[PDB]
Amino acid sequence: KVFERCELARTLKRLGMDGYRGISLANWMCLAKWESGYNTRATNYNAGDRSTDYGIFQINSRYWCNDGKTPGAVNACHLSCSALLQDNIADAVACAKRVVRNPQGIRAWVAWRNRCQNRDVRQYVQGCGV
Ligand code: NA
Repeated sequence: KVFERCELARTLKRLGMDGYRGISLANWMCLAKWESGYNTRATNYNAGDRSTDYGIFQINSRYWCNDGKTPGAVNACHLSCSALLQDNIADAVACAKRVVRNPQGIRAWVAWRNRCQNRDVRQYVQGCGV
């Protein structure tokens, strides 16, 4: 499913993301936007380390979910990577929350640093009723 901007903003708000570990909803929106264009079925294979990024937040199989094909990988979110390809993003949100409960927080995603950090992210939630 490819979410419409405001549709997604309310979806994430209902899932408890607004301000989770100090991260505003607009930051999460900016993240999903740059990671997958709000597409829950987005995948990216990394030939170098044989891992794959899954879903709306492009969560990596080396550490966060199990796909059975990433050498020596772990499953910190205790989910099949398939759960990160569902139209319903509840599991993806639970996993993204797990990801930010680590040392770097939202900085865990390089894309956030490149296109969201120290930039205007309010635009992502404007007019969404959140
Ligand atoms: Na894994």
